[PDB]
Amino acid sequence: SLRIRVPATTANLGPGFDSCGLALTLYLTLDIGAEADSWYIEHNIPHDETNVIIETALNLAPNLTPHHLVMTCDIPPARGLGSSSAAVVAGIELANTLAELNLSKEEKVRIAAEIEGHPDNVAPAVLGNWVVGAKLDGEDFYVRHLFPDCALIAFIPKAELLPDTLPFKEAVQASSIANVMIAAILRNDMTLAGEMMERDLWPHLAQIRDVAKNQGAYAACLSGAGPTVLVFAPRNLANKLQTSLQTLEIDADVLLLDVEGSGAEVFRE
Amino acid sequence: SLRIRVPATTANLGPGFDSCGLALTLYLTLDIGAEADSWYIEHNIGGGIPHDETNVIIETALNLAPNLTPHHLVMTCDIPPARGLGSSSAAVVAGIELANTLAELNLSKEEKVRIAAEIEGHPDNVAPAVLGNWVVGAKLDGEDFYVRHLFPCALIAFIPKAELLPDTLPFKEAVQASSIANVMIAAILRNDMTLAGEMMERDLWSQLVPHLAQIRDVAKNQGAYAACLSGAGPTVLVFAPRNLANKLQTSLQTLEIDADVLLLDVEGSGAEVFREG
Amino acid sequence: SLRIRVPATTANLGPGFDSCGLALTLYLTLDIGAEADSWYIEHNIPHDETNVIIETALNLAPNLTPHHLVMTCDIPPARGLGSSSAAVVAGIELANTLAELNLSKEEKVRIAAEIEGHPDNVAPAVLGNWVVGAKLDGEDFYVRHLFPDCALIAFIPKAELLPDTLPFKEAVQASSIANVMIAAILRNDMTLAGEMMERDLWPHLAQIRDVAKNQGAYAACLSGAGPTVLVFAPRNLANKLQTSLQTLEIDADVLLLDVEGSGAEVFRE
Amino acid sequence: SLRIRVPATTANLGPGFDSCGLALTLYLTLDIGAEADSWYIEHNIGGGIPHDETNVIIETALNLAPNLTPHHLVMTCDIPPARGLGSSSAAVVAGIELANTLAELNLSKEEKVRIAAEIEGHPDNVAPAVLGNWVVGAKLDGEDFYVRHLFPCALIAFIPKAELLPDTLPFKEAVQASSIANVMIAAILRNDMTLAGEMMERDLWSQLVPHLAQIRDVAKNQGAYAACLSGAGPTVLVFAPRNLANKLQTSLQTLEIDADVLLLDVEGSGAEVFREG
Repeated sequence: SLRIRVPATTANLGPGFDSCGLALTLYLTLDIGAEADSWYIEHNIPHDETNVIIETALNLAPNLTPHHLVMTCDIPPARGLGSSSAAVVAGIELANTLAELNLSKEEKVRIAAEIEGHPDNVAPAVLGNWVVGAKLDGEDFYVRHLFPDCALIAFIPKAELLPDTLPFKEAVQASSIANVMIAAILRNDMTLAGEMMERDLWPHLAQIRDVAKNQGAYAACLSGAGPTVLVFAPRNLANKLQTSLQTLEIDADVLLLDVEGSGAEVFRE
Repeated sequence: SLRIRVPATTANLGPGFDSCGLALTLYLTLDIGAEADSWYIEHNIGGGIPHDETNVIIETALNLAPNLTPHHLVMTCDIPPARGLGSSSAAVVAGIELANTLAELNLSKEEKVRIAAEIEGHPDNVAPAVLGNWVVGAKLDGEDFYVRHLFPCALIAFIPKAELLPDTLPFKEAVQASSIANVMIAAILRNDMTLAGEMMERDLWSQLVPHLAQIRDVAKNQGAYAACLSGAGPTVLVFAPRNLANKLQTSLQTLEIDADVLLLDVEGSGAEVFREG
Repeated sequence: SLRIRVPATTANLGPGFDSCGLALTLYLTLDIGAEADSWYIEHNIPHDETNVIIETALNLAPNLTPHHLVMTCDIPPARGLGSSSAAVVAGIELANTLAELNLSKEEKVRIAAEIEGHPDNVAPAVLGNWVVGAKLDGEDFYVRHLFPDCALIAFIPKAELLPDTLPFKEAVQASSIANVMIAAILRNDMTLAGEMMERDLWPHLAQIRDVAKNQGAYAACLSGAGPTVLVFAPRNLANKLQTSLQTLEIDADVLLLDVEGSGAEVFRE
Repeated sequence: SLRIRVPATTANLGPGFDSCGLALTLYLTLDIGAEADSWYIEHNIGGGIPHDETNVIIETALNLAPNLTPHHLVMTCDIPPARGLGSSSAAVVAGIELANTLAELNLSKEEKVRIAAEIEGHPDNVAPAVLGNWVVGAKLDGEDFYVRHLFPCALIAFIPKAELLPDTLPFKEAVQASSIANVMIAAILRNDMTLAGEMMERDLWSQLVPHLAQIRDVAKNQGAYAACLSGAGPTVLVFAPRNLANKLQTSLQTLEIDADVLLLDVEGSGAEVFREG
């Protein structure tokens, strides 16, 4: 059967607020069954046409023949890991395929960003790897790059229970930190990048940072708006940082992740 | 004799305000002479550029090394003062190199940048003046962080005469201006100078301004990337593929704008201290 | 209908002989029709099961239900632009899809390289963009990178009508030129890279070089084993180099090409 | 006083034969004294390292500047001679810097590399000694081409005592060895030091060799990238993530191999000439 797989994404990377996004090896995967009188989705969030994926697909191609689907998703909802981004992207993939739109990837990002308000999760979800973006009156501009080899450790706690202006000088400083972070990543200088990443001028964070940084992690920052914390580290520290973070006795899932090099895929299994 | 050479720089590259800057092939050259009763600099730069201890170079030098023995010096400088090409910042860097050499401070490049940025209040002329090439920087009360990258490009400078004479930003505006500089930096590193040039032309954060659209039209219609004010102005820089440099100079010279049209390259080397006959 | 698109590739890039390959915006595209008693392919090279695509697919999945297909290919055969590579890759795509193998891309390259003897065309054809490869007793090792933005001009003449050892010192020099070429490309230093590219130590070339280099092209080298010549240039020179090369009155197609960022794709149109 | 400092280098990185090399945090330091009747270098380096005009540094200097006035000099050097860490090449570079400074030749970095490579017969110690960091080079009868990149890494050096004491290749073998260095270079630039380290360990083109497998087993089983001969040997270098440096040193010291186990870093700066008190 036709399958659609879309990865988690972390947006912001600290000072890259609303600009940088990175795709991760955690996935929303769909499995398309036969045609039918109505939309349904077998899963473990609406099971019918009201589901984001379907509303999105129907927005692109209103006349899609309904289908039954099966959905598996190891991206936790409302946790800053691009669940919602991944669902919207899947919906774009659904329609592109069933109605044979043959959309360019540049097109799928434009559509996704417009739906979402912001391009920072959806561009990497479509394109894979690391995407540096901007929305300037009307259009998206983005550049894709290959993130340096490193390990990621996702400290994923439970879902959350719940400025107008900025002084010129502080705005400037915030932009230049993002600037240096980006230049540093592009030099494979993960030490300096990590140090910029933790200076986000725009809970448990200080703890996870103290622990990870003291063993040689590059950085620990909020993924998107949170509450998951992402640790960037040398590979040889991945297992040991996981173990060390698990000791904190906080109620959380501690995962080993990589950068997902490929974006949304449609394939048969 | 002992010589100190420091390059011109163009700062505030696109929305890289107080962040991005680029060293250029114009130079402040000092030739250090004999010890003496007091400081003198021989030069013919004109304007109100002093020849004594009040010259920026010397005050900067004495600020790092108060107890220095004075010298006579000879100065060549084809970086026009107050023209947006980092004349002021080259002089500060030159004073740092003077003190560092004559008082044997053995400062690292890192310390020299830190020191020059503290003096100037921003890092984006001084870091490329010390480090060469293209520097992305941040001065964050306390310290300086910077990355040096290779800029891909020739530059055509409209250099006019010296000029005769925002408190707060909406959050969203600041976020957006940041994202444009981010994209500019990322694009440069794909060698996508077309996209970079497009980002570089947005401001978001003088005499040649009313001719900017016209300079753009002409330059970009032949394949130039962008035309921008250099730093705070008033010089305008046109960024262009290297193969286009000569023909772009000639072409822009036909506009008969009141400015010298000069061809500059990216200068890869920062400030140097060396012996030459 | 399900479509498969696979790009042209240039291998060698001079001193990167048997190691570097780059995907280009010229394509072999397949269009899969309904099932049938036998394989057939409508095209403008075998029309039946003997076709490379089909022999390859059947090698992966011997039990594929036969199909009718339509094939469009603007890659010229036997011209050093990876026609044959592209057909083999298409065949891999065919089987992966029809028999639902869900092969990883790493797998498709391994399979393709094994069929071909060498990984230098097939890896970029699968992976897209620029691939630096090696075959070391048993396995492939390759790294993908993003080739610097530039324009390509393919001087494509007609099909061709038709050492054991190397002194230590010359071998070393050849490797170090490739080394410097690669380091240069990775610094976005296309001037130095082009100058290394033209020093390949392992007809019409000298002419095309004199013409292209004298206007500011980075380089002109044989694509694969030839006879097409590829010119690498600043973008603003693309149109004018095309026009200038067309004046040579040689019997050739002069094309404007880009680096294809994406590898083989399977999609509906 | 006038000082010249030049770093150690490890060349022949993987199959980057006569091509790839890397500057390291060990130094040859010269302190230049008064003009004199003849050359003398004060030092306690041992071996047959001369103190007069026959010392490599001085012969190199006189070869660029025959008419130089002699000086007395003081030499500190913690790069062990003939140990595969570019002792010889640091001395040649130091002589170039001496002549360039005392005869005011004002040679560019490019010319200094060209000159040092011509003297040594290969560029892969001397280019990183001049340029710093990691240099990929080619010496192609006539000229030199090189690219400087940032190496990602700490190094653990097994430095033993000085050692007590192919004409042609099958085409296919040469092509393959080239492809391995190509991959090594490409992998380094993805920050994939695991893959790089794997390529770096293949030869294709002394005293510590029989312990190499053992050093590998131990180092790589804790997360090191690779263990290789440095240049022609005899020192062995272990390449490892920086966070592992200290614990790797300690760990490798338990093998009780007859060699000093030293911790080195990548040195970013090439040869420097500077004043210090």
